[PDB]
Amino acid sequence: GSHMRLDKFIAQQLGVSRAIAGREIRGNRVTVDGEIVRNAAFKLLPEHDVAYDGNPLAQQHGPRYFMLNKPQGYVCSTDDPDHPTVLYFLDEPVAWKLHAAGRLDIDTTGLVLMTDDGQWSHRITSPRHHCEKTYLVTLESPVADDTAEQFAKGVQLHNEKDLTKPAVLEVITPTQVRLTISEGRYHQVKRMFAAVGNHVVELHRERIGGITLDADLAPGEYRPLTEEEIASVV
Ligand SMILES: O=c1ccn([C@@H]2O[C@H](COP(=O)(O)O)[C@@H](O)[C@H]2O)c(=O)[nH]1
Repeated sequence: GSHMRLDKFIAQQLGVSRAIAGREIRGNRVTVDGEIVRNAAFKLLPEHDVAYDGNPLAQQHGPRYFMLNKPQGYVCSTDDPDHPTVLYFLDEPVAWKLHAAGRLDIDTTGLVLMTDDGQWSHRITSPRHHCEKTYLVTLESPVADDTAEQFAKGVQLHNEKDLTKPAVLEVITPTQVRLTISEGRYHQVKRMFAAVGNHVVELHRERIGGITLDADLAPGEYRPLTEEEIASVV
């Protein structure tokens, strides 16, 4: 249903104040659907076609953010053509414009922030940026008692130069543990338990920075992000 005041739009598009945008409007210099609009409060709907001094001001759709609970057997990109993308779950216009701010492997489930906001996304995904992801990891063999520390100090991924930046591991059950990592390498958790001689059976992402997965968002389900959620991300 997204829409906005015509002035607020001319404002954003021109890099001027809404107060001045309003002015330019009464100056008979703003057009909608090929007609002169002198009202600053005009309700600008997507199907409209705005123009400034004859020049068409491309309607840059507002940005969207969504919380998804990724189910198994689906991927977060089209890089692979053997599995359907998680887009099969987003009933939204031009959904294809959305990208996962942090992809989840085909059989990993949990919080996946679908967004078409490049700036926002990058700040969450940059390899240089400290962002905390917290997973619920199910293990083949009871977590080794000395694993805990090993993760805090750090482990060396098989054939990797550096060490995994300190991670805190909590023990829910002998074989189920919650893991928090501020990094984001490729298949990092799986390989981490690899180094310490264990195997990841299941893997669920609960948190990304300041956004946590709702307790009642069934896998496959999603929902727009809350104003606070956007601003708080990390
Ligand atoms: O510590 C981590 C973080 C992520 N992943 C998994 O690795 C993936 C990233 O690779 P890709 O989804 O871009 O192919 C995440 O999707 C998730 O399933 C892990 O095994 N360990």
